[PDB]
Amino acid sequence: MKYMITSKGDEKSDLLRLNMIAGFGEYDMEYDDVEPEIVISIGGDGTFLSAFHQYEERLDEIAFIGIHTGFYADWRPAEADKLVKLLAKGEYQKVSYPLLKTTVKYEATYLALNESTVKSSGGPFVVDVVINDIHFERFRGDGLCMSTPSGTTAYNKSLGGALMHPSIEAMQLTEMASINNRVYRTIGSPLVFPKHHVVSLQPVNDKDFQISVDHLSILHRDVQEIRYEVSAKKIHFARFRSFPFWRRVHDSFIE
Amino acid sequence: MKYMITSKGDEKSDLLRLNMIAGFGEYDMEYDDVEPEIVISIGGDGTFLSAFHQYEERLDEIAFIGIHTGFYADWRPAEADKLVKLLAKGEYQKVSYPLLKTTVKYEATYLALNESTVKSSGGPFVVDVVINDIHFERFRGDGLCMSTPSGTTAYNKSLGGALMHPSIEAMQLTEMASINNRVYRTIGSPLVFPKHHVVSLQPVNDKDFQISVDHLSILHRDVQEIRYEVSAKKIHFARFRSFPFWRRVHDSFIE
Amino acid sequence: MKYMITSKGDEKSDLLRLNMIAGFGEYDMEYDDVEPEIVISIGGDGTFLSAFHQYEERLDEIAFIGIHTGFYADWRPAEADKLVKLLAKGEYQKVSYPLLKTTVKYEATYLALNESTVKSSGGPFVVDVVINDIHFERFRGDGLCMSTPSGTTAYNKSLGGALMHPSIEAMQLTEMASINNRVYRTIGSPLVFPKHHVVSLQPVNDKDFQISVDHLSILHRDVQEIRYEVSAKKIHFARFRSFPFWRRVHDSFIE
Amino acid sequence: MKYMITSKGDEKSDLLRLNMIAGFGEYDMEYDDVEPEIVISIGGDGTFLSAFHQYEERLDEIAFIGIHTGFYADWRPAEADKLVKLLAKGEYQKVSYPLLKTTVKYEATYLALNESTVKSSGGPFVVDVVINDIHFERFRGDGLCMSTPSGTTAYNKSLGGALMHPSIEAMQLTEMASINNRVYRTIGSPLVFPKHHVVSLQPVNDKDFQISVDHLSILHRDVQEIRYEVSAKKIHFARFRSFPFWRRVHDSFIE
Ligand SMILES: NC(=O)c1ccc[n+]([C@@H]2O[C@H](COP(=O)([O-])OP(=O)(O)OC[C@H]3O[C@@H](n4cnc5c(N)ncnc54)[C@H](O)[C@@H]3O)[C@@H](O)[C@H]2O)c1
Ligand SMILES: NC(=O)c1ccc[n+]([C@@H]2O[C@H](COP(=O)([O-])OP(=O)(O)OC[C@H]3O[C@@H](n4cnc5c(N)ncnc54)[C@H](O)[C@@H]3O)[C@@H](O)[C@H]2O)c1
Ligand SMILES: NC(=O)c1ccc[n+]([C@@H]2O[C@H](COP(=O)([O-])OP(=O)(O)OC[C@H]3O[C@@H](n4cnc5c(N)ncnc54)[C@H](O)[C@@H]3O)[C@@H](O)[C@H]2O)c1
Ligand SMILES: NC(=O)c1ccc[n+]([C@@H]2O[C@H](COP(=O)([O-])OP(=O)(O)OC[C@H]3O[C@@H](n4cnc5c(N)ncnc54)[C@H](O)[C@@H]3O)[C@@H](O)[C@H]2O)c1
Repeated sequence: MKYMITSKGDEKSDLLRLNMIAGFGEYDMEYDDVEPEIVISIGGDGTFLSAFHQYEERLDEIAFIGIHTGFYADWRPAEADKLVKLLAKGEYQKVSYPLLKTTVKYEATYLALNESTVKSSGGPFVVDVVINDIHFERFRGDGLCMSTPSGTTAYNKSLGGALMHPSIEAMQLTEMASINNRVYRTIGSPLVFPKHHVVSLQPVNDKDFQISVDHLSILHRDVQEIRYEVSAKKIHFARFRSFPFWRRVHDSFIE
Repeated sequence: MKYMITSKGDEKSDLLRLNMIAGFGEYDMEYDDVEPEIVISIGGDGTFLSAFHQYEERLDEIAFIGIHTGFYADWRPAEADKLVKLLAKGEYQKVSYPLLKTTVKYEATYLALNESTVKSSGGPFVVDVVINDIHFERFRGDGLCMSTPSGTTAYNKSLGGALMHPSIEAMQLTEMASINNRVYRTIGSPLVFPKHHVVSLQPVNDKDFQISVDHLSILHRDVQEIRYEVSAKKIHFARFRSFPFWRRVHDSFIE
Repeated sequence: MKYMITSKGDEKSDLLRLNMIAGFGEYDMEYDDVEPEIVISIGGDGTFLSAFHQYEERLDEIAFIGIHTGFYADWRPAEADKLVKLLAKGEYQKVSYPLLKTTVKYEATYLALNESTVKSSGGPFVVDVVINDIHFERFRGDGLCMSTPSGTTAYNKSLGGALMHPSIEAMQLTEMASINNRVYRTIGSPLVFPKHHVVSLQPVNDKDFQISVDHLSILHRDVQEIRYEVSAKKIHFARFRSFPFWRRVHDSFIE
Repeated sequence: MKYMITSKGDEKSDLLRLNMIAGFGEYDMEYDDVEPEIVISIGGDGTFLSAFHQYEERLDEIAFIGIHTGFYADWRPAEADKLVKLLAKGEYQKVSYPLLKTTVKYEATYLALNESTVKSSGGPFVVDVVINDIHFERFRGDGLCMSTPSGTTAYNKSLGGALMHPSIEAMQLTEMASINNRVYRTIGSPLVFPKHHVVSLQPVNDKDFQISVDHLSILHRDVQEIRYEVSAKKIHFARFRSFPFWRRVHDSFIE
C-alpha cells in the first residue's frame, strides 16, 4: 500500500528513513507523499505534529505511525526493521483519538491534535467565556488552553490540567495565570467538555489575539469570537502491539 | 404516584416538608418512604447525599429532587408550591448522572454519588496504583480521592481536580499532598478514567485504611485491594426546567 | 513641603487632584513635580507603579501615598480632604518596602516594585537557573517571575506563589507552566531568596527574551545573563493610620 | 568534648555507630547521652527529628550532625571516619536554623523543626485564622500546616508551599484542600510570616483537633486556641564543608 516517511532532518533520522524506504522496496508498497494511506514520522512529537498537519485533509484515509529518535511514538530506531515487516504484512489494528476544532471569526478553522491556546497581542488578556450560549466567567490572566485528550499530557499538564484517556471524546480548558481577587473571579479549575458542547471566547477590550494550534502560532486581528468544539474528524494510528495510554503515560512521566 | 420527603431536621425544613405533604394530599399521590418513585430532599447536599444512600437499592426506580434551604438542588423554598403542582402533573423529564463503584477486598461494595477517598489509619499512606493490571505508580502522600462527574465540584475541586460534565461516564483520581522527590514519584496530575477502566489500590506496608464514600467514613482493617470503576447504575433526577450543569457551576462558584 | 500629584487621567481623578492642589494651596506646601518629597498617586496600582517609576532616582528622598478611585492605596476619594490636612500637619510615619534589582547583560539595570518576569521572544523558553554560582535547574516552560514581597499579591499570586510580609527582605521566584517529565525537571515550587542571594538566568539556545519590569515589557536581544537580587534601595510610604499588610490582603482578596 | 550517637536501629546504622564510638575512643571525647555538646544521628530525617526532640531542652548547648544511610544529612556512611577525625579536631563552624513555637490553649507548648499541622478529629475542619489580632479568614478544608524554613522542603512542599532559605526567620502557612465557593473563601495561597507575627487558630464548632508537631501526632480536646510564632530558640548544626541549602535542595529534588 501507499506510504510516506517524514523525518526530523538530522543525520540519524534521514538515514533511518532511507533504510526503511529500502526495506519497503523489498515489498511493494509504493512511496507516495501526495496520497499515502500510511504516514511514518521519524523524530519527536514536533515531527509527528508536522506530519499530522501536513495531511490533515486526508485524516480519514491515513493511519499514522511514529518512530522516536517522544509521546506519540510507538517505535525505537532499532525496531524499525520489525515495523517494516509488520506494516508489510498488514498485521495491525487501528486506534482513533479525538481532535479539537478551533473557529476564529472576524471564519478561519483549525484542527489541533494537541491543543489550541489564546493569549493577548500584549496586551492584558480579558475574555468572556460562554458555554453553550451561557455567560460563564470573565477571564483575566495570561491566557487559556483548550486541549484534546492526547494533548492532556502536553501544555495542559503544565497548566495543572487532568490527564484524560483518549477513548473519551472531550476537550479540556485550562487557565494560564488567572487573576482572582474580590473583584475578578474565575473558576480556577480545569473544565472538561463533552462532544457537542461549544465554548466561545469573546473579547472585552482588545480584539487582537495570539492564537496557537499545536506548533503554529499566529496573531489574529479584529476577532469577534473564538469557538471550541470536539471535532467530527479523528486521527488514526496503526498498532501492532499493546501499548496502553496509561503505560505510555507511565513511561513518559514516572520511569 | 408514590413519593417521600426527607428533611434536614431544622424548623424551616420540617415545616416546608409538612406543607408539601399537605399540597400533595390535594392530588394523589401517596406518601411512601418504603418504595417511593420520587424522593424529595429538603436541606443541603448532605441531606441529598443521605437521601441517595437511603434508597441506593432502588436507584433504577426513583427520580430525585432537591430543595435548597446547595449544589444538587434545583429548588428554593418559595418555589415549593410550583414544584408540588408540576410534580403532580408529571411535567418533567429525567436526567441521569454516572456513579462510582468502590470494592474493598480483605468483598464490600459501596456506591458513591460524590467520591470515595482513601487515607491511612495514621499512618504514612503508601499504595501501589494499578490501572487495568498495569503498575502505574507507587503513591506516597496523605491520600487519594476518586470522584464521579457530579462530585468534581466537591472534594475533587479542592484537590486541584477538573470539573467534568456529567454526560461523560468517567471517574477522576486526585492526589492529596503527594510526596515527590528524587526517589519518590507520582504523576502529580489528576487522571480521568473511562467506563470499564479499573483502578486498583494495593497496600505496600500497612493494610489498614480510612475509607470514605460520600459522608460515610470507616476504618478498614486487613485490606488486600481497593478497586474503582464507573458503576453500571445511575442516579436519576426529575427536571422541570433548564438548569444546565455549567450554569449550576457558575451559580455555586462565580456569582 | 514639596509635593506632586499624578492622576489616572479620567474625569474623577483629575478633578480630585485639582481639589487637593487647592487644599494644599491653603497650607504651603509648594507643588513641585521635579524634586518632590511627597508623591500622591490618584488612580489604581498602575498609576501608582507609573508614579514610582517616574521618581525611581529619588526614592530615598520621597514618601509615596496612593488614592484609590487598589492594592497600594491607602485612601478613598471621600477621605482626600483628611489626607490634605494630615499631610499638611506632618502627622505621619514612614514605612519601607524592599525592591528587586534586575540586571541584564549582553549591562542594563531595572528596579521593580512588583516583579520582573522573563519569557522567550516566541520561542520555546529554556534557561539555566544558577543560584550563588551553583547550577540549580534547567527551566523549560513559558517563563519565570521574580517578585518583591509587595508584588507577591500580584502576578506571583496568580502563578501559585506565597504571599510574603514586606518586612521580610526577600524575592520570590515562580514558574510559568514548567515542563516536567522523565527527562525535563524543575523544582515545581516557588523559591524564596534572602538579601545577598543572587539568582542568574543563563540562555541555553535562544538568547532573545521578552523581559518585564512591572508595567514595562521590552524585547532584549543577545542576552548573556539575567541577574536578580534584592535591591539596596527601598520605597517609602507615608502613613497616617494603622493599615496592616494582612488587613490589606484580607480587604483585596477575602472581602 | 561530650557527644552521643542515635541510630535508626537497623544493622547498618548500629554497626556504623559502634565503629564511630570506637573511633572517638581513640580521641577523647567522652560519650554522654545525658548532657552532650554534639548529637550525631545515623538514619534518615525521622531519626534526625527524634534526635532533635530528644534534646530540645538543650538546643543552645548542642550542635547536630546527620549521617544518611536524607534532607538533614550532611554525611554518607563511607565518610564517617573523616567526620570522626574532623569532629575530633574541632574543625567546624556552626549554622543556625529558625524553629516554630506552637501553643495550645484549653497551655501546652511544642517546638517544631519541620512543621506543626492541624486537622479535625473527624470532623469537618473549620477554624478562624487570626493574624496579630485581626480576623483574616474562616478556613474550611482538610487542615492547615505551619512550617519552618527547613520544613519547607517537607510537608509544606507537598501542599504547594514555597521553599524558603533558612537564613530567613519566618514561618509559612499552607492550606490542605481548602473549600472555596460563592459562600466559603480562603486566600488560596501560602502565607509567609516574619518573626513576632502571631497566627492564631480559633475553633468555630468543634473544639477537638488532631495536632502534629513533626512526627508526633496527638488528639487535643476542648481547645480554645492554637497559636503559632517563630521561636526564640534555634537549632545548631556542625559544618565542616560548604553544602549550601540550595545545593541540598537540588540534590534532594532535581538529581
Ligand atoms: N509549558 C508548556 O507545556 C508548553 C509551552 C509551549 C508549547 N508546549 C507544547 O509544545 C507543542 C508543540 O511544540 P513543538 O513540539 O513544535 O516544540 P516544543 O519544544 O515547544 O514542544 C515539544 C515538547 O513537548 C512534548 N510533547 C508534544 N506533544 C506531547 C504530548 N501530547 N504529550 C506529552 N508531551 C508532548 C515533546 O515531546 C517535546 O518534549 C504544543 O503542542 C504544546 O503542547 C508546551
Ligand atoms: N476539602 C474538601 O473539599 C472536603 C473535605 C471533606 C469532605 N468534603 C465533601 O463533603 C461531602 C459530604 O459531606 P457532608 O455534606 O456530609 O458534610 P461536609 O460539611 O463535609 O460537606 C458539605 C459541603 O460540601 C458541599 N457539597 C457536597 N456535594 C457537593 C458537590 N457535588 N459539589 C459542590 N459542593 C458539594 C455542600 O454544599 C457543603 O457546603 C463529601 O461528599 C465531600 O465531597 C469536602
Ligand atoms: N496573570 C497575572 O497576575 C498578570 C499578568 C500580567 C501582569 N500582571 C500584573 O500587572 C502589573 C502591572 O500592570 P498594570 O497595572 O500596568 O496593568 P494590568 O492590568 O496588567 O495590572 C493591573 C491589575 O493588577 C493589580 N495589581 C497591581 N499591583 C498589585 C499588587 N502588588 N497586589 C495585588 N494586585 C496588584 C491592579 O490592582 C490591577 O487590578 C504587574 O506588576 C503584574 O504584577 C499580572
Ligand atoms: N504529604 C506529605 O509531605 C507528608 C505527610 C505526612 C508527614 N510528612 C512529613 O514527615 C515528617 C516526619 O515524619 P517521619 O520522618 O517520622 O516519617 P514520614 O514517612 O511520614 O516522613 C519521612 C519522609 O519525609 C522526608 N523529610 C523529613 N523532613 C524533611 C525535610 N525537611 N525536607 C525534605 N524531606 C523531609 C524524609 O526524608 C522521608 O522521606 C514530618 O515532619 C512531615 O514533614 C509529609
